[PDB]
Amino acid sequence: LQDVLTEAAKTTNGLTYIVNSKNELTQSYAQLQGDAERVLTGLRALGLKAGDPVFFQFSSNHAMVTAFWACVLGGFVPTLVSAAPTYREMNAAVKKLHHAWKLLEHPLILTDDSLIEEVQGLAFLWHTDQLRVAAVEPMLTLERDTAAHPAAPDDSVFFILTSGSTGMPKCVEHSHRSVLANVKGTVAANQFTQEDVSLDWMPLDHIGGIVMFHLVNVYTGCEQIRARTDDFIAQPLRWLDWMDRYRATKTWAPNFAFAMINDYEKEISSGSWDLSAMTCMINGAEAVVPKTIHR
Repeated sequence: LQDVLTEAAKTTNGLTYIVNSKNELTQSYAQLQGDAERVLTGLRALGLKAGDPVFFQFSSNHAMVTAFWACVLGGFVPTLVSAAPTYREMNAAVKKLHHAWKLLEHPLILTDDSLIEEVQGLAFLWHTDQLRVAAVEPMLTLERDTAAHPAAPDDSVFFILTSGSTGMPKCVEHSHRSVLANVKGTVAANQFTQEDVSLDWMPLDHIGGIVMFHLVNVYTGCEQIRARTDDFIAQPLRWLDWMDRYRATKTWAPNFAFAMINDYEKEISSGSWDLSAMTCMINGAEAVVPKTIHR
């Protein structure tokens, strides 16, 4: 993966983070490798060694992206799981979290400034004192670190769990080659290029968040656009506002997102957008319904 970041930084395309209808945030691939090495100074400080599992709980697309690569450099193994709606009380979610937190040898948890106050509550709820959390945001004010640990092609790259599991959650090991094995075949079947603009709001803890989309954008040097999943579900006609403000060519969303759009038939037929930009719209097969598509 270290080779894909250094190669991506060699273009002036990068990452674009959406805050509202009129706000934006730019992170060039070069800004990323540089910002990633500032976090790596903080990560090594807390006492991380190569190959150590790491636990991710994020809401800000920016901080999570920087942390994912900051761990690729240092040679760490991050764990990709969705954030809990609430940590105040035990529930179905916080239960799966205790299982994972204990299954992965009680690792460190990596959060933003927003969730740290809420996540630290797990110390009292889980009655364990061997839990600790870290804020990514204040680590971008540190020193860099070019000393990147040597990678292997079959070393484990990240952990991703079956959040959509009725039973106890299961953990998945992925290797640098097993991941890149797909991102290369994918770019082939679909014919992707540095030109495409990739709009994505699905969370990163899902397989489509990293492998199928993010990593394919850094591997081919696309311009990237990331928006919060909350902002979309709160009003799905923001999906059109984004594909027009960025003239995007590539986006994806499971079928449940398509149906959500049709319900705004009143708005669609009164106030037009421009969507010729689009050329590649992918969706989850687990819920295929031609009924709503042709509509």
